[PDB]
Amino acid sequence: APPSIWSRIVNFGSGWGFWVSPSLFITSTHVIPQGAKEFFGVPIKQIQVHKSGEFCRLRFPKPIRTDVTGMILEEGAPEGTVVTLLIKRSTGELMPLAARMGTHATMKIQGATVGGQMGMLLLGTTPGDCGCPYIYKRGNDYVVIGVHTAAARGGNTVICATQGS
Ligand SMILES: CCOC(=O)CC[C@H](C[C@@H]1CCNC1=O)NC(=O)[C@@H](CC(=O)[C@@H](NC(=O)c1cc(C)on1)C(C)C)Cc1ccc(F)cc1
Repeated sequence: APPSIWSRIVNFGSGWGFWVSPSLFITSTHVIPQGAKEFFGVPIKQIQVHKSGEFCRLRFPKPIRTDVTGMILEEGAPEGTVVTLLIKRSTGELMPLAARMGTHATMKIQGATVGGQMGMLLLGTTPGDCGCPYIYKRGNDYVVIGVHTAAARGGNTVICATQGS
């Protein structure tokens, strides 16, 4: 993926988050810090936080990342679409993993219900990777489809948290 997209991925709590636009920031519910009084200098009360299972969306009252453009955000990718899971590691190493996305579904993961899309990695995902984006290109427009939330032990299945309607 291009550098402009990688720069949108920043460390966030126990995982990562993705600047969809200067004002919109998506991450995993499992990683958002629950005791924080602010994110990126903005008092938490001024941030509009939305939550759809494991998809956590933060709308900021003013542009924060003015250097980025507004990307397309969609609920998953068409079934069979090969996407790239942009994993950043704590070291700073970039570890783009290719995945073929599959069934959209409401899934039960460890008792909890998760809205998202199953994928298959095509050297895998690890505990610190949640919140990293699933990205693919459609023509000339890059598209983010969700954020990493889970991966099935004993197989290549990974779970991409998506946002509902
Ligand atoms: C906040 C502290 O924990 C973390 O590090 C959070 C991020 C890690 C990243 C995983 C960590 C490893 N490889 C990865 O990519 N995620 C999880 O652990 C998730 C659970 C799994 O990955 C499990 N997968 C499934 O249950 C699962 C079921 C199906 C189907 O697919 N995966 C186990 C492999 C750990 C946490 C979770 C629990 C309930 C939910 F509603 C939704 C999510």
